[PDB]
Amino acid sequence: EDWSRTGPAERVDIAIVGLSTRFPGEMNTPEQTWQALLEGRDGITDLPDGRWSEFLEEPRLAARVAGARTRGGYLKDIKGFDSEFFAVAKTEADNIDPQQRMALELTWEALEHARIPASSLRGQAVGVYIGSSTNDYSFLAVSDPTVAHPYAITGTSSSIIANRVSYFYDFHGPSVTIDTACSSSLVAIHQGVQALRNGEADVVVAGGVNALITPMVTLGFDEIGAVLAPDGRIKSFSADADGYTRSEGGGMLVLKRVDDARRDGDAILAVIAGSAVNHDGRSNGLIAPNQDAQADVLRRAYKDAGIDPRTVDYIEAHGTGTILGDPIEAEALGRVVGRGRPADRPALLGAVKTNVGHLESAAGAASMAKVVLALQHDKLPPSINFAGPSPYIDFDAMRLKMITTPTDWPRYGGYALAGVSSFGFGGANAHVVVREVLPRDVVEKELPGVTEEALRLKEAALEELAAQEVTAPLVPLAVSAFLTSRKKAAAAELADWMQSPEGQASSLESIGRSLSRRNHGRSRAVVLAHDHDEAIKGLRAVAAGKQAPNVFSVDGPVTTGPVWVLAGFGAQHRKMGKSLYLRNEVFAAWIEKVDALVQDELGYSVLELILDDAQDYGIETTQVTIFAIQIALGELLRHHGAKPAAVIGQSLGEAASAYFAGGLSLRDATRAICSRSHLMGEGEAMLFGEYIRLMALVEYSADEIREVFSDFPDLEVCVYAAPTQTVIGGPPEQVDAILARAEAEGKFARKFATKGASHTSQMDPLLGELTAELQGIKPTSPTCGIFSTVHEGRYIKPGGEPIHDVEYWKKGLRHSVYFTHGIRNAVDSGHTTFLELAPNPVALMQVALTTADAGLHDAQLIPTLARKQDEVSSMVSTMAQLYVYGHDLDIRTLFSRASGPQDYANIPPTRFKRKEHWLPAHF
Amino acid sequence: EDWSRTGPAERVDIAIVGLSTRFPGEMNTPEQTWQALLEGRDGITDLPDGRWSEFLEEPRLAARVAGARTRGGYLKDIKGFDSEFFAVAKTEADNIDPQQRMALELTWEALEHARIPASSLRGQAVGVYIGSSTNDYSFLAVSDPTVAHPYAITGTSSSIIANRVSYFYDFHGPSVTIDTACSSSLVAIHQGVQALRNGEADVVVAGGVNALITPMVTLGFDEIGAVLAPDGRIKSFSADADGYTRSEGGGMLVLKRVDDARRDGDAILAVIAGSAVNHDGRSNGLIAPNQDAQADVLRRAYKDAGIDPRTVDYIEAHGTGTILGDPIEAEALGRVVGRGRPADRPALLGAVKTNVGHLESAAGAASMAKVVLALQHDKLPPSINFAGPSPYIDFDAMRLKMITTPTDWPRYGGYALAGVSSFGFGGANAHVVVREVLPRDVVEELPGVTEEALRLKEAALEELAAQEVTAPLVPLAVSAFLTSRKKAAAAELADWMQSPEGQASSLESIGRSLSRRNHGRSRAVVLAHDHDEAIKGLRAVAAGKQAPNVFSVDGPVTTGPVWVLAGFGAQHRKMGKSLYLRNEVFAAWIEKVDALVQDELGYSVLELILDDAQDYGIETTQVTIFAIQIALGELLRHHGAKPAAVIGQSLGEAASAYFAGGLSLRDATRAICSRSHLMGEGEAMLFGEYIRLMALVEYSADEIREVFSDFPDLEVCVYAAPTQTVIGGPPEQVDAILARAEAEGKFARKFATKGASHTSQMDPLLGELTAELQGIKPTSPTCGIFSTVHEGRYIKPGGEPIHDVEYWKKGLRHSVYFTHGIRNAVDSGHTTFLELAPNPVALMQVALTTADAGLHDAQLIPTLARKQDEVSSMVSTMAQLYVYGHDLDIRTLFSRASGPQDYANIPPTRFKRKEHWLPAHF
Repeated sequence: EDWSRTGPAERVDIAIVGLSTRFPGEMNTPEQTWQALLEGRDGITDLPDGRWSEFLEEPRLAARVAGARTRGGYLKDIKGFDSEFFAVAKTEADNIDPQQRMALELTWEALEHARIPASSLRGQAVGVYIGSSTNDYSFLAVSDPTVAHPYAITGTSSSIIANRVSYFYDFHGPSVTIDTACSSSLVAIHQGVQALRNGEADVVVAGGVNALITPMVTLGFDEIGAVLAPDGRIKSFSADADGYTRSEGGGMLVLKRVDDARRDGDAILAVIAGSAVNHDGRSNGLIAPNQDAQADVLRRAYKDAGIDPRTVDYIEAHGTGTILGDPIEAEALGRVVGRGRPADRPALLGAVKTNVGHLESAAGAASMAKVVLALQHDKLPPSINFAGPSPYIDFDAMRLKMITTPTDWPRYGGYALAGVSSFGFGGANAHVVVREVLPRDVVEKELPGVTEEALRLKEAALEELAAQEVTAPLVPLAVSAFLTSRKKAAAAELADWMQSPEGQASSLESIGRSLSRRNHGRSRAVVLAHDHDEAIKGLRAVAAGKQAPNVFSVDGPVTTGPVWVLAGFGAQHRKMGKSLYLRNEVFAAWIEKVDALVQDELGYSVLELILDDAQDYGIETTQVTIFAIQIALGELLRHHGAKPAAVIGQSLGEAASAYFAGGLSLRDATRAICSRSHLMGEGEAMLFGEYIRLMALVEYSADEIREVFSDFPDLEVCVYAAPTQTVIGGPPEQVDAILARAEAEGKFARKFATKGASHTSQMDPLLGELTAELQGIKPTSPTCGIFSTVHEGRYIKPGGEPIHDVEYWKKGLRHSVYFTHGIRNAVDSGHTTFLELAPNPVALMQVALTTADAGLHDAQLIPTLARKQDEVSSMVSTMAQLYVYGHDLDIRTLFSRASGPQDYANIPPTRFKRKEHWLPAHF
Repeated sequence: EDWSRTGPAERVDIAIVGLSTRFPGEMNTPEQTWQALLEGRDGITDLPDGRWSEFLEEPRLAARVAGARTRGGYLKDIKGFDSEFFAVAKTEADNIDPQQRMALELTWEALEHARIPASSLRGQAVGVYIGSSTNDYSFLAVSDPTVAHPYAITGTSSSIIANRVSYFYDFHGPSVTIDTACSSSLVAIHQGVQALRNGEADVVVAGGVNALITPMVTLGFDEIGAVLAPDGRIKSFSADADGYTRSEGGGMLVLKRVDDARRDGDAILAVIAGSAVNHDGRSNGLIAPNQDAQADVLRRAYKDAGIDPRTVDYIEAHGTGTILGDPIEAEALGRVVGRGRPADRPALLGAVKTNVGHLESAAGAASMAKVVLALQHDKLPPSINFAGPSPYIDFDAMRLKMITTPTDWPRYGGYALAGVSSFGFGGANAHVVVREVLPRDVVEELPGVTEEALRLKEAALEELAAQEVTAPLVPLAVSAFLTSRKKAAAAELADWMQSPEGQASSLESIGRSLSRRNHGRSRAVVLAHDHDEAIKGLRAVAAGKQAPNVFSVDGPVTTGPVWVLAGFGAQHRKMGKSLYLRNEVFAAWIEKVDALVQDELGYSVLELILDDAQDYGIETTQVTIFAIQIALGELLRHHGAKPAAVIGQSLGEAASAYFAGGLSLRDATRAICSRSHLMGEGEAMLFGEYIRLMALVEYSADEIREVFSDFPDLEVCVYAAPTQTVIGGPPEQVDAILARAEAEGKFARKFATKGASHTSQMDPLLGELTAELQGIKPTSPTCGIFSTVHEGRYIKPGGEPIHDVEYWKKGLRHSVYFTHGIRNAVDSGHTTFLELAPNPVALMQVALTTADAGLHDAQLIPTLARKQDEVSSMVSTMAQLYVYGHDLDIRTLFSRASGPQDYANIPPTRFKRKEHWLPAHF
């Protein structure tokens, strides 16, 4: 229990990993926005259709709509919401919005652009600092003074804009709304940066929105004087300037600490070095700018960033196109930035306001987007509407050079640098210093190991592998949604895109990666493919509804976790786990660790037998090798994020089971399995003749056995495999007599010709030596609920008490195995998914029979590696199935870490079914 | 310039130095609030006479309003604003959102409660984080969308609530309005704390405000249908809980870094240690409280503070009074705060909502008052409306215990701790932990007096202690932004001082209280010894009648002062000795220059000052007057005075060199002794054929240039006035002009001086003056010099070195141009002259010259006099400097206050308000 104060908040650079735009004419993606900037577009139009259609009544308001300057930037389709995506009823979805629609959708788009799964942030400390300015839908919220509506407080409140975002996405972090007029987005970004720096949140969504709903604000802005341009365009720092115009839109940015963005392997677009914010006092008039105030903002921001303001290559300015504000801004800029510039290194001016207009509270977002895009495409957009340098600004006296044609970056200090300024009409100034990505923030600051023979055989095997065919790897394409119809439609779209030339030119692995870095919704589907044609066929199957040999698609998560069936009675095949050792590294490391342990215990190395294909097997070597492969498989699964919920183990697959439950540790499990195997080795080497036993898989139940031992009292029960079948072992004579009886009673019988007939009577001498060996292990509290087949199948609850002592390993070896009772108890406790970790799946048939008798016929049997199969593909299929059914699996960990934008694909984005959700408001 | 990545932020504790209040019931200072809390008053009332009165016109909404849950903590006087005080016009003032008016007034009240004058914060890094969750005045103001007024965007907006506060008070710091529903205040405070910890502000005014203007929001909040209590009394953590009611009223807090509060001298009311804020996430919807989030805020807050939550005493909580939310808050509290309590330790619980209601965005402002006020009076207030423990929450199970009667402070683990929690209805949660003030956070070669000086000082202190004490003169400083307001404030203060509480208060305490208030444009000062003199002076100020010790002014004097460093024959037997015995800065500087003069010639001037038997020769008088001038000016500059222009005379040039930045100290000492020893040696060796006897005559420059061929060896010594002139020459030609002017009608007052300077007689002496002024460095002056050496022409500030060896060579020979320099000062606006000598002799000449040049309202301030107590004289000069509007820090006139007994509850500032409201046609 530590309570000793947090610690200092170190000043660090803040990476930017995502970005999304809904600008009033620069279009709705950060690739359309870049095209519009690079070409140079104008988003100013007249009132589309009827947008004030509501206030267009009261026929005198109509006159002043056609009397006030009503041009500006508008956004098509303000009314639109996929209410079933965002889980809002029809009666509620119209009382919300429209700024909260834009916020909710822009958060999704920014998270998709950053390529972080939106489902990986639910239940995490993610701050949401959103800046809004006006509440004008609330007017529509109350239009009939004969009724009143609920849902109105949370529907059109201003705080609730930044709360709903935290609600829907389940963000447990500081969620506030900001209001500082025309600078809300920049101060919101500044506060997000501060929150990230003092460790309140790990990822922050920042930005701002703005919507134009009523003409009342425009009418009020009209009656101030000459503040609104008759033309409807904005020419910043030009000879001509007669006012700005008001636009609607919004922007969002996903901020992350630079170390966090390097560790998580994301692509950094640009870093923020520092920022500042202040007020301007007087400022003779509430809406009059100041020079010393803005110079103070610049100085504080650039001292926070730790850079020299005279090495800045570009300055995105406020530039609201005023004959009085612009000279003041230019002089303030030149007093700090253009102070000692040697007349040949001028700072480039340029304002995004000439393309989009004045975006109010979202203005600081829009500029930011530009400065980010120009810092990733390595260009500089030109500023439109510029006629000629203004009389009241002496450009060459300062270091200002208003660009007109797309230039390249003038790196006056080596790396690209920029500054974004924004000044509100209340007097709140903000300035953000945006750098470019740099090399400095992508680079970081005993046991008997393998023997000498192992090296030789490994060297031979690697060349033999490198002297074979060029096999096509198996790639999982993962499609997902929150419903089933959405998943089908998305699969159809992805299949269609995969056939066009862009889809055909894209590598399969890149498409798989881009799919694996998306949202993992409730409904999931996976298509395992080798080339494009197989992928298209499987995606068509998913979209239609049919099944396929290697295509999985379920409707909802399985409620209960898996049960790891640690099997391995008769699972050996001569090439046990050799391919995976060469072609997978975690498997090889865990195998070598187990080899070191086994070498310490017994003397020989499992790795030699595994790699070599000359020596065959035997009960000792078979058991130890199967245990080693089981451990390696379990750790490979748990390296990708798999977690057992219960564990059941049969015979030799018991010790490994212990390690997977927290009932022992790897060394103790190795102890137990090696001692056991050595005991059977020597015992079966000795006991023959008057001591020979046998085994038989007879079709007798637990009760049909209770009336069949009377004739042959000396037989015993080895394993209760299924509630139809059972392994019997006893004297040879009585064994063939029972086979003859089974033949004449309609009962299948088959002899297992294995010397090591354990669990019956041959181990009576051996257990004493066992007592000499295993004494000294330390059982601990089980972190996983074990279905003890040795204790007749009681669901020993996690965390209770150590249950793995020397008697348990003695009794389990001596007495019978209660597999079917344990499985029956498991299916009656909720579990439906069983995962068998064995070289060759043989126990899934027994599990299928037991679960079929127990009532549940639609189970989920998931096998590991098998014979005459590609082991890498088997592992991929097992992990894909785990992903589909809903269990713990990080799909992003399959595909390797990328290098650049060429390792991903331009897969189609998600779609929303937007319906007109508007309120009938008569004024 | 250096740009090297401003260092990190260090997690320090934030002191609260001020506080305001406009809660229901306690509509005033935080001393009525304490009475109402300790009394258990209920501020929840019904609908006032007319509250809405706008939408209560249509006979449809009227019935629904009449059948709604419309009881709550309604405030009186929402429509009253003091327009003239806040400089806004009329048509602008009816628009301004009442939330903005409330914030404007509460900021002033907080700055008064903290005892930090508002005018002292002009144009500095002052952050303004204000929380506000609604603007329903936009409905009324932007109603009638036909002919609506221009001012609705600037006026009734939300980003402007904090921006007007930053504007009016001229705060250059981060100003922002915050919106997180019912947690806004507790969030804003939190953000302010972070600012003070990363260096983006120095004093932060953080708080919240809320107002009920429209019933539509109330009727809507009634919906759902089961969250508004029938009666209205919020019963929190009780068996009965039928909802909550709305309220209005806000609150501010003046936050400072604890180091700043310690260093300045303010009284630390309480200390915030940590704060945290997060969101619920998804639990059961927006308006469904989640418990794991409400435990996480507590854990993060108490790890940010570094405080173990199992030692907190008071858990002032949300207490919304809902039948479901309160148990959830209880489990949240018991999981973190009361987890491991050794079973006595009943984690005393309380809520302020039961006295004032639910204040929405200002809720975190209400609780932060209750916890602070209690922390200032060392006693928990009772919490009303607690019938019995609720069935669903087991109080004794976790650690909980409701408080019902005024209870003393448990002090588990040492000091007093607390915790304020707010949980918004949108999902935002905030928790702030407050400590108690602690013993920490409040605490942490040139010879001097020689042996002979020590002995004489001991004798002088014996003599000083022999005589009894006399009442010290105390300046009472009244100020306002208008003449009428200052008059009214003076009248009210006099009425207060006639009252018994105003009769049992020490005058020093009243002065101290008045010195830490806003110093406006109109100013007035009354210097008094006892209460009746003060009362009569205050009545004179209110009436407008003049008085000896009363000073008053209608507006600031534009140009800066002029330090007339002069004096010829102003010496007497005991100058500069009484204030040396009753002031330590003056004494320190006297000894500082005494070391230098000991270095220069052979001896200490302080010995001459102490001993009263010394016969003041020319050399000794010159150096003593130089030392007195230096100490006087540096004492004046220690209190914040700053000369705008200096002008010397004779031996006044040497000190003007130091006070203009043209020279360092040792340079001025070298100059003054180089002059003095030479004159001292030279004067004795002069006789009948050699003495150039100086005498004053009453002939101006033209009237001496006319009659100058009559008198050959006579010469100008000092141009003193546009009519007078000091002349020097051989005695017979002196007497001849004296006698002729006697008949002509002129005045020939003769000087009995013997070391006659400003003559051709000094030519022999200049040879050693040349060699005794070497090694000094003239330096660029920091302010203008009206040098009398160079004819009197002005010299601009920050130019080139002037006081070189040749400059002093000219100064010791050629005539003094005092009168022309004074007239040149007249030319460029200057009106105030302050004369630094132990006797105001040059003031007469300056007065005559200013009368010549057309100034009849010329402010001429003498510093010291003879046969006048020197400390009283200095207090008078410094009060006059304050009065006229120059740069004097009046708060430094008094001593550091050791407790609340050192201040006086003087009447507060008054706001004369008028009704500003819009038409109600909605």
